[PDB]
Amino acid sequence: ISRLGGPNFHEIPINRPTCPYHNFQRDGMHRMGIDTNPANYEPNSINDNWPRETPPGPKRGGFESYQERVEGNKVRERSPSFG
Amino acid sequence: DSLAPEDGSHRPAAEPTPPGAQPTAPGSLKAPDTRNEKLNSLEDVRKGSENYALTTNQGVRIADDQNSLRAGSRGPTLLEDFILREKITHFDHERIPERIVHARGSAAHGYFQPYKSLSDITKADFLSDPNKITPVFVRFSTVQGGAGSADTVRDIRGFATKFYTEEGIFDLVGNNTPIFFIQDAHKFPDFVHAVKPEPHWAIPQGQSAHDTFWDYVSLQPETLHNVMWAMSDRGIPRSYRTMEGFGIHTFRLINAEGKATFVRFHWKPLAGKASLVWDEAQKLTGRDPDFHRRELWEAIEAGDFPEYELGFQLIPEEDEFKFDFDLLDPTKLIPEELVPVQRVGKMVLNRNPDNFFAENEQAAFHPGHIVPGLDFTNDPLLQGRLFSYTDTQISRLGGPNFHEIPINRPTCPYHNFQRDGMHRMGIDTNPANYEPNSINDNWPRETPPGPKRGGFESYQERVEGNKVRERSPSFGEYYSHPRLFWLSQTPFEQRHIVDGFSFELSKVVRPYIRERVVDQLAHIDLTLAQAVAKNLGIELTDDQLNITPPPDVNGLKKDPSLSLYAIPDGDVKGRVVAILLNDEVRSADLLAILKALKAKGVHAKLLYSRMGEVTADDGTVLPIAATFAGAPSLTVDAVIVPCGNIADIADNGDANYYLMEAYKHLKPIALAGDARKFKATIKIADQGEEGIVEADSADGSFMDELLTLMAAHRVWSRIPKIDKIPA
Amino acid sequence: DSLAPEDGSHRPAAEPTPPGAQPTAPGSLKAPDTRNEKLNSLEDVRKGSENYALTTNQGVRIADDQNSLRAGSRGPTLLEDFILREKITHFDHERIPERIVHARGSAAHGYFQPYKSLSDITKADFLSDPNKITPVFVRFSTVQGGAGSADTVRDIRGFATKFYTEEGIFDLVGNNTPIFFIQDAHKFPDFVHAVKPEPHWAIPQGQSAHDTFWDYVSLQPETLHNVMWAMSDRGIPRSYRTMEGFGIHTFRLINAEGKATFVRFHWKPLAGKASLVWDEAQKLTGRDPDFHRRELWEAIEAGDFPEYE
Amino acid sequence: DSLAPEDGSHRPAAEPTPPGAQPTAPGSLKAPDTRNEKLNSLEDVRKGSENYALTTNQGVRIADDQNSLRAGSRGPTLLEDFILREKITHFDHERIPERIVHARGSAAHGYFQPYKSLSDITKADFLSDPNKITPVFVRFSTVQGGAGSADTVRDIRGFATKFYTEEGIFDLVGNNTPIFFIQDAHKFPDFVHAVKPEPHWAIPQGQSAHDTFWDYVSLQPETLHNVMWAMSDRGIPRSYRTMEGFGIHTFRLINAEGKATFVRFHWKPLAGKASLVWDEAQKLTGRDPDFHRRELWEAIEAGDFPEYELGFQLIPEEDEFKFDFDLLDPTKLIPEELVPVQRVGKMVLNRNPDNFFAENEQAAFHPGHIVPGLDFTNDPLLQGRLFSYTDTQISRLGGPNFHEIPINRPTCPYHNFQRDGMHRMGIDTNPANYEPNSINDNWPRETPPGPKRGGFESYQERVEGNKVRERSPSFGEYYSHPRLFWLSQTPFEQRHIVDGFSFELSKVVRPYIRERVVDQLAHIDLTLAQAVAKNLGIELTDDQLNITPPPDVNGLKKDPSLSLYAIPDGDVKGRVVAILLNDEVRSADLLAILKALKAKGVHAKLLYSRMGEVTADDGTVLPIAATFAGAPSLTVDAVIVPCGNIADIADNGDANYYLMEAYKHLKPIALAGDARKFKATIKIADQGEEGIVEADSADGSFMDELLTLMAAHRVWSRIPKIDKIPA
Ligand code: HDD
Ligand code: HDD
Ligand code: HDD
Repeated sequence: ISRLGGPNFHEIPINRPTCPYHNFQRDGMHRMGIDTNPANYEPNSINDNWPRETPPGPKRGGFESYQERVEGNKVRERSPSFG
Repeated sequence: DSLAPEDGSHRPAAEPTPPGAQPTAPGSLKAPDTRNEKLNSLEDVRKGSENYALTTNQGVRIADDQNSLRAGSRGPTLLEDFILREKITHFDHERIPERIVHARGSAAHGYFQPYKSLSDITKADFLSDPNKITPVFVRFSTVQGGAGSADTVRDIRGFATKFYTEEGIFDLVGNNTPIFFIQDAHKFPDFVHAVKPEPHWAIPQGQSAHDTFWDYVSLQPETLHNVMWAMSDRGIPRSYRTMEGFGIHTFRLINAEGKATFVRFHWKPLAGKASLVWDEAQKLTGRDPDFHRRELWEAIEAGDFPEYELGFQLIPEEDEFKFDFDLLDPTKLIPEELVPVQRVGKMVLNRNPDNFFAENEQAAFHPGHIVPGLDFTNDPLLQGRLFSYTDTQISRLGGPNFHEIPINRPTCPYHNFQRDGMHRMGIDTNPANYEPNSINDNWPRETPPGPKRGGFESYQERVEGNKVRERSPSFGEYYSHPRLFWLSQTPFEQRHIVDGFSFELSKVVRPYIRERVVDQLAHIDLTLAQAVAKNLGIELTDDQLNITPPPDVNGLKKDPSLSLYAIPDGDVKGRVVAILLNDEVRSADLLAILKALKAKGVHAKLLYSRMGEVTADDGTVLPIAATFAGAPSLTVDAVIVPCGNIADIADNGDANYYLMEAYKHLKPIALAGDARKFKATIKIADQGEEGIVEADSADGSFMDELLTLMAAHRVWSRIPKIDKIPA
Repeated sequence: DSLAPEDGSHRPAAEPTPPGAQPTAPGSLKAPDTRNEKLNSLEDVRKGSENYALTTNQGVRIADDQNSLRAGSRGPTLLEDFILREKITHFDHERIPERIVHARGSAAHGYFQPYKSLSDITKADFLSDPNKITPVFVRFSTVQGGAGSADTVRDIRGFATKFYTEEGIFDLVGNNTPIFFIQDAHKFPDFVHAVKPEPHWAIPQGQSAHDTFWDYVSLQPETLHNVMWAMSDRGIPRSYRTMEGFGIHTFRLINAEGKATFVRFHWKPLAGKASLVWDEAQKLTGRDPDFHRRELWEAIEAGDFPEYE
Repeated sequence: DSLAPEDGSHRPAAEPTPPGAQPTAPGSLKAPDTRNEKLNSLEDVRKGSENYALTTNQGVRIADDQNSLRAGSRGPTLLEDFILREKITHFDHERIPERIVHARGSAAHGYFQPYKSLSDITKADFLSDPNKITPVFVRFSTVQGGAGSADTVRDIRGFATKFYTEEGIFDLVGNNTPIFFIQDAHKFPDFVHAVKPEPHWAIPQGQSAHDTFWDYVSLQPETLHNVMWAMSDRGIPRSYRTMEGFGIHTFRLINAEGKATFVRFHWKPLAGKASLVWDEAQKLTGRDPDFHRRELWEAIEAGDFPEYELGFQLIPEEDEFKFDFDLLDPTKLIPEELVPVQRVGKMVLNRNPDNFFAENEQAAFHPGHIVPGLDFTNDPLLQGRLFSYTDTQISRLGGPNFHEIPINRPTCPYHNFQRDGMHRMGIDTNPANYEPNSINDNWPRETPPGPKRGGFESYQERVEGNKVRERSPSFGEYYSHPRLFWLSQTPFEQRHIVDGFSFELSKVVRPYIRERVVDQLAHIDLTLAQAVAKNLGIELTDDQLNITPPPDVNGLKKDPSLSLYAIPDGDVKGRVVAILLNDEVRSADLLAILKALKAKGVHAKLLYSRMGEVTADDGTVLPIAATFAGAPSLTVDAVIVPCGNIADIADNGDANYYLMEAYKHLKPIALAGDARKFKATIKIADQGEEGIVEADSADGSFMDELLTLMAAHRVWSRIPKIDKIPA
């Protein structure tokens, strides 16, 4: 945000994905992308909810975190195993 | 030079004066002896001006601040004019990004003091002794509009308090309604984009009355509870002094033993609760877009300090699952019938800023700014807010040194190993910029958590579960709070809610969105749903008429503390009355009028058809504050018309309209002697009407009645009668 | 999903429709067949939406855009939720500084064409041939108020036109009155500070009706001419379509022979001159603070294209 | 924890100490009693550390600064860890844009005082009385390299002085050569882009030895004069203390009567003029890239304050056109044989900063920052500079309030109607933010020009001409100044110039560029062009051999003030000597050596093949500063080898190489007793040679002879002898 002047650093040519990127994020300094979506929020009916979420799956699926089991108290503590 | 008037009338007296008696001024010039530790610590950056030479920022005296340097007096401007370039450069870069939300706000300095030590439930230093005075800086705001938008819009209001404690800044960043629209912070950009001006054309400003807002609401039923509050008169406060404040989220209090107590924060207005009515609010956005900001500033300048009582709803840790709603769900309120608000202390706002931009615009509040003795909870909205308020000031306030901006500086010590960053003010002399270090003997050093002056240690809450992007099933209930709120309102408050929904949905262009919202209202209450539907020309279906109402909340069918007006709590001090003058006022009426108002701390504004002065029957010269059109009834709480030469104003359309507008907006109207001829313009029966004070003269009896009406705020019984007034 | 209604009433017709008949829409969706060289050159950065998956800015598809990642469904939000942090980060930095002056403005795309070659008096390429059309982008504005201030205030109005000529950008940055308040640019910050919201309390918004403005005017008689215009009904135009526009300054036209001609620039409203009355203007700031922005947008959507000579 | 050593050896004594004796430290801790008005004014922002608790920036004490908050000690880090996020956030935004040019620089605080009042020729307050002390902040720099680039590169050096006067900041922003490369500011970006790292691959750093620079020079002959200076030993100063400083442009002095006098600013090093030799300079960028920064800091810590004499070349307005060159052409110097430098005052640099970033990196100097009594001229390079230095700190220092960053603040009063802007610190209480105003009685007010404390008014220079983008024809002469410089250098200086050009042109990949530069040199001097051509395997054509040399400069065929060394100005104080120890040093030699050096303020560094200690012949324990490889001969001015057990280091390759390197770089070498066995390493005849001090012991005249050699800086007569020597 300071180094590349804002949240649109993914629009700096070298950083751009070569795959599709569509979402409801708008504005910010030096915005290049001109969004034509009538909607800038979801859920929306005015654009029939596009762009839409995609269920996780074997290929071309949405990102879903591995459901790792978390068990412990809220601590600022180094694990003894790292000692 | 000597441009000031020789009589000295350009400078306001540095003593408390009523609204409009003097020109307003910077806080330190208006009330130089109002002090607190924070205000005193700002003295190193305050700059004067009287008797100083005009200079560049580099300290060079300027000889001619009227012209650019040019070759010949009609020649080209020269690049070597550094004085001109410095001045234009500074001007060219005056603006900073406004806040993403809550861009429109008004702020004041004050102080807080507890009523008793709360050491049994929290080790927070600022709550440890009734004699501990903590300086505060409070900013009230709207949410949707820009910094230049209007104050009396229909919206949620922000109520942010920065406490400068001896153990750190604690920011209590709340709103004027006890819940928020959404449950998880991940949807904030979605909700906010939906309510803000639509992206193609950036319309509308300061209004939720547009398709995208209601589109979102209709598809996200969790929003309905706060939507109900926004649609009620809670969305249009009379003033920041007459609204409630809530932290919304359940937080934790941590005591010296380490016991955690769940708490919800409340601010109770000691001036009582009061709101405008929609037509008055909307029209007031055009007549005075700065009405709340002005009201706040002038109340403080008059000594009508905004006073609030901090209140805590306290819930034992073992009571976590004893309600039929989840305590961590920010779309759910904790009814005061179930958990009473414990009165904890009082905050008084007693001084305006000196420079709005430097102190208000640049102030940075963040709910994550807590101190030992307080802690967070897992509320998924609060959790995500923690990331945002630090992040947003990197662009808004230009960097990570925003705590060095004067208004944001802690008044207690701050020392760490952080260095550099844009506009670094602090010059660190520590030999070390890392820890652990031996070269400065490890200073500054960590401090173990402890009863007082200890370091921050999080409450060791047990966390068990899988990494999931999942809403708790406990948050999946959307209609019982909205119903509870609805049933707790008076009949006229209910009417105003129906009118709020009806007006807003009429401005939604796609008819299907209106229908989908009406369907949601049918899940809350059939009467509400039917009333709104009828105003939209919509017919409830068979199925919609049979939707079973949601269950009561832990047996409650209502809670009067949710209504603005159900339980009397009016306060007339700081209110204002418009007095409509004529060219030969019956001085006896004004004397009685003004004496009685002054005994209750009610201000008056003398109005006429022109500026200047009029002379009363006995020769008293009366100075006019404004014209009828100039200071419309929208700006006052009541209207009094004294006797005298009524024929002077009887045919003044503006005078007649003043009374009709006030009448329509349920304001107390008092008519003395021949001023009773104005009864025909507002069609009042010969035998009178409750809400209209009328007498042969303005004696003490007439004034007590009017002041009684003012304490009740508005004449709600007049509602059925305004329908037939063309105003 | 099945969110849009089955009758398709959520989408505004892509054809000229009168004010209020359809929901307004982004220009390229509302009027897809309108084009100019500039509008065509913006096509490389226009982004659609229909039928695309919701992604992060790095192109990663999102599965659940309704929740943060937490340890348990009632647990703490995790720092590894990069999807949440990107989304909130972008949101957190959406605002840029508003313009120092003229922050409140409404704009539209269009085109310009000269009636005849003006090569005898200027070598400016965009005026060299009646057949040469120059795309434009025009922004109308007030002066004093913020970007969120009201449209029908009493104020001067800005009329800025960006000409995308074949020999460079030509910006004609004028106002709706033929003169300015002050004579020398060095006093611009003085004048603007006087008219803007006073520094202690930041009141009033979008209005010159306060002490510092009149103080400045009373001490600087050069301001009276433009103040006369502001106090007239010129200060409250009915619409950006019914006001005049002026470059104010005398500039020069240089022909191919090197001859200079002094020139003052004018815009004549082909819809004629028309203003509101003060009570209406002021009430309208409350009833519809976006009235001029809305009126301009809707006129274009209806085919009532704003035309200026 | 309490990590410092119990003997307190972690902390440097707060007293003057020689280089290497103690850990260096922040200025206010090393020399707390060294004060000035500016240093005292910085006390409001200086922050200590000792005995303070470690906190967040909001003042909250931290209990555990070793760990993030997680769910379980092996669990995921939680978003609610605001302590971690504040800390990483500040870290993440530490850097600010470096300066576009002169990004690499070292600074110090000091004071200036005039020798006599200059009231007859200037009304500048800081020059009005010999007892008026003006605080200064000086930054020396290279030009091309980034902030992390090396110090001893071949480049021009910047010499910027901020004078905190009573009538405003005056920044004298100069270089170490009396001319610049280009004439008009419009070409600054071209010249700078040509010298900086090439755009495709960003190579090379800190060097003009690349194609684009020499391409530009070859096409723009106006650059040749400063190129001659950069190719000479001027381009590789021994230290910022031993180089000259120049304002370059002709400015104006204005007196109280309104008379304008043309002035060129000079800084004379009171330590004398001294430079390295190229091989040494280049290798030193590798062995110690911070050599100049370090040397400056340690000189000040040792009490060897860098001292400079400000001098003025003054030229009456009537003599503007009396020279062969234009006074406003920045590529032309004013020969001191024509116009002597009149001594004006002394500047002493006596305290290092506390925090480099806060004081050095954020300091902003600009030549447009002048005060009443000074004025500009039409020099077209200066004219455009006035635009750049204010503009550039809008990004570098984040906005228009860069004058509020502590180091930049005037110490005199500054008041005006400028408001807001990012990071605004000053809280203005003026009711008015515009002038003329009546509401504050027009304060702050303009001030008429006058003899003292008056407003700034530009000198009324006559301007006459058409609006043109045209170089004055008087500027179209490019070879006489270069030739005058060349002819003023000693024979070894000329050789070094020839070597500089030859080395740099050998790094130009495109041969035609080398040829084109050679052709330009042939327009300056045939000897110079031939010697460079010979080193590049280029033959001059018959035409080139017949190019007529440029005319003398106003009759001068040389000016010895242009040479570093033609006129001896040696000063040994602050220089340093390497002493190569052995494991049984003759203590008597060491006592004589160290005391002689200390009596002249010359420092010593005791070197050995390992660290720790060695024991002398009498049991004296000798602390080792560094190893032979650890502190190479590049970092010292001379080398002394005492007697003792020479067989210990006789076959040490590093010890032998130490002497070979120092020998090659023309430094004085002194060998006592058996240390004379090292003569065979550097091939010294039995009889001895000028530049090598040798005797049976370090007694008698041994030290005086070595100090005489150090006073002459380098042994130039050894050049022919180092030609061979594999080192
Ligand atoms: C995750 C993002 C997020 C969410 C879920 C909320 N907010 Fe927030 N709000 C912000 C992100 C934010 C912000 C982007 O960080 C802002 C605007 C700029 C700033 O300084 O803070 C802010 C400003 C802001 C202000 C103005 C402070 C001032 O006057 O400067 C108040 C009173 C609140 N918010 C109150 C609320 C309430 C009580 C919330 C729900 C319970 C809420 N916010 C949810
Ligand atoms: C010396 C400074 C100065 C002066 C004397 C004026 N302005 Fe200006 N104006 C500004 C400095 C400025 C500005 C600071 O540079 C602005 C605001 C932000 C922007 O980009 O430009 C600008 C904006 C601005 C705009 C809005 C452009 C847009 O829509 O983005 C218009 C229409 C004008 N100006 C019109 C004028 C006219 C007709 C002027 C008098 C003849 C005038 N201004 C004097
Ligand atoms: C028009 C552009 C321009 C030109 C023609 C000059 N430079 Fe400059 N220089 C700048 C534009 C600049 C600059 C971009 O504005 C800089 C870099 C960052 C800064 O603050 O100032 C600066 C830095 C800068 C510094 C560093 C100050 C520091 O330590 O912060 C010195 C010593 C000089 N320059 C000296 C000179 C001299 C003696 C020049 C020729 C006579 C010259 N410059 C030409």
